[PDB]
Amino acid sequence: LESQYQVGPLLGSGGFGSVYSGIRVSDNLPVAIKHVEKDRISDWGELPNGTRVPMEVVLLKKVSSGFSGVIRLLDWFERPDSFVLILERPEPVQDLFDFITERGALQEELARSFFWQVLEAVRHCHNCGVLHRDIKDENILIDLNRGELKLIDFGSGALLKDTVYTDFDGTRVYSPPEWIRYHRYHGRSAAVWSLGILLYDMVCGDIPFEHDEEIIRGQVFFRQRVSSECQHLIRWCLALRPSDRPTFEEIQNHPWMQDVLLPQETAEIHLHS
Ligand SMILES: Cc1cncc(-c2cc3c(cn2)cnn3-c2cccc([C@H]3CNCCC3(F)F)n2)n1
Repeated sequence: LESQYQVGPLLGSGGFGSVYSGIRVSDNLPVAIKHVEKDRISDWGELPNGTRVPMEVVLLKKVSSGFSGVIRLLDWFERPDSFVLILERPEPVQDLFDFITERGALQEELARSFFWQVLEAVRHCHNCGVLHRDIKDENILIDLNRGELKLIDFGSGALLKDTVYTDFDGTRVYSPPEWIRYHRYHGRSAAVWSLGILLYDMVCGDIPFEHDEEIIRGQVFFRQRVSSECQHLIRWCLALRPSDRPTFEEIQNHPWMQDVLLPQETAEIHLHS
């Protein structure tokens, strides 16, 4: 590992572990190098050859093919007390949290492009049998040259199933009222809730709910000027009853979602500066 990759600066660390910038030696390919302590892994999976491995590795492999809406796993290594994941790294890049912090509330044309791409990426995960469980601005990277968005951090994820989940380790302020109240949720409708939070954050520059009681009440106040169509879509995603939330098809067919820009157009108009 140490002879295959040159490690650069720490990009970030937290509950997910530590993530470093790196370069693949043979290639000069930019990579990210993620370390997770074994004692901090609660979800374990099995490789097709029967090897004990973090579920995150299983989810990443299921998701890591041609589609570039998800940051792909390139390699992985086991150490005595940790696992090391080698992930693709776009350059230049900025996560959506930082982007919104710097720019404030996004213009709706830009939010539409970004949200659409996140939907396509989440649909890809679900099609591969993977539930992300921590969709949020911090877990989305923007390839600033290509205008392409990429999902990161499958450390909180799960195999997608059609029955109830009773565990959750994603971000609480993005979690749905059914989780808060009953400690149970279904995968897709919980994902749509978090998408509603994400969309609100894009067009308002902050999340709509801070405390559990706000989530449970589910009343959405807009603190910035937001179009009626966008407001409608957000309020639909944030329906209290999960079965009242839109399907992915319904979100993408929503009037607010029509005429999305291509990623390169998005970059040329909004990112190149
Ligand atoms: C938080 C987290 C957890 N698990 C994996 C990754 C992760 C980050 C990545 C890449 C792959 N995985 C590739 N690039 N990259 C990256 C590059 C620049 C900045 C960031 C930020 C992502 N949000 C958290 C802070 C950060 F790491 F600087 N990530 N991040």
